[PDB]
Amino acid sequence: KVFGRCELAAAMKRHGLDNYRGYSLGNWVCAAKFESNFNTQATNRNTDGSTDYGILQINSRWWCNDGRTPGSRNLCNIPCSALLSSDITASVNCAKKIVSDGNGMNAWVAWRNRCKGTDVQAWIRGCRL
Ligand SMILES: [Cl-]
Ligand SMILES: [Cl-]
Ligand code: NA
Repeated sequence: KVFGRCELAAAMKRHGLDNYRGYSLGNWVCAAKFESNFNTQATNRNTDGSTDYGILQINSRWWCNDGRTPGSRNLCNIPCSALLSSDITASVNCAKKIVSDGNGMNAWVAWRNRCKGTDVQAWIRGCRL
């Protein structure tokens, strides 16, 4: 499923991401935009053979199991395919674990390079939340 901007914002808010660990909702929407273009089915292969999955491009080296990233951890204890569902619950619950691990949203390269230090509230402007 390809989310609309306000649709996703509303779904992330209902799943508790607004101000989770201090990150306002605009940060999460901005990250999703640049990681996956709001597409829950996005996948991208990394140089090290791991793969990024879903709307927040969660990495199989650490966070989910795709059966083909040897020596990888499965810290969200889910199959990576669960992160491609139109229901964002699994991606959101896993993202909560990622952002709490110490580095905050710097774990998402696109957030660091394209959202951090920008007017991220613009991403939820005009949405009925
Ligand atoms: Cl915001
Ligand atoms: Cl980037
Ligand atoms: Na959903």
